[PDB]
Amino acid sequence: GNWGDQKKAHQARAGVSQVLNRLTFASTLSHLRRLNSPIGRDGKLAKP
DNA sequence: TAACCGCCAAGGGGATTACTCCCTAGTCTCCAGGCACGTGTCAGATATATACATCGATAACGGCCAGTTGTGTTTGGTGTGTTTG
Repeated sequence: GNWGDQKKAHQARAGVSQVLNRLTFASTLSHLRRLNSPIGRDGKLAKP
């Protein structure tokens, strides 16, 4: 899932590729059609 | 008493003869034997060749070591300013 080179993996993004959650058809669909913002996790701001 | 000598006798058979048969020494030819080669075969010796074995060298294979987003504070120095000596 590290969208970058192996040597500098930590410098690249994380979670870009995830394991498809095959727990129930609805979950599969939701997963295949999901988004994710690059903003840092748990940011103090609340506009985004 | 019979070996020997003497007179007597018949005729056997040894030597010779004319003549005849066919024998055998001899010749050219050509077989049987025998000792020499000729081709062939088996056995052996010398030689070339393939194969397995010991030993030596390279070097493939094993394995090690080497380098290859944000908030809230502090401190510490520079420039300006005022007063002092």
